[PDB]
Amino acid sequence: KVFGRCELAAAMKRHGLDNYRGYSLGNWVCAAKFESNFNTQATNRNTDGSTDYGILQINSRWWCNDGRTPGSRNLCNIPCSALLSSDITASVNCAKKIVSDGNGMNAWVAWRNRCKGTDVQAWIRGCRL
Ligand SMILES: [Cl-]
Repeated sequence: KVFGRCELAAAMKRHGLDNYRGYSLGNWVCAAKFESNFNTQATNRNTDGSTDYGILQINSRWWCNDGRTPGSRNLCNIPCSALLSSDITASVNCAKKIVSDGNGMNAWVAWRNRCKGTDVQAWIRGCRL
């Protein structure tokens, strides 16, 4: 599923991401835009052989099991395919664990490079929330 900007904002808010660990909703929408272009089915392979999955590009090296990343962990306790669902619940629940691990949203490279320090409120502008 390819979300609309405001559609995704409302889904994330309903799932408890607004101001989660101090990160306003606009940060999460911005991250999703540049990680996946709002596409729940996005996948990308990394150099080390791990793969990033879903709307927030969660890495199989640490967070999910895809059966093909030897010596990796599965900290969210889920198959990586669950992160590709049109229902964003699994992605959000796993993102909450990631952002709580000490490094905040800096875990997301596109957030650090393209959202951090910008006017992220612009990403939820005009939305009915
Ligand atoms: Cl933080």
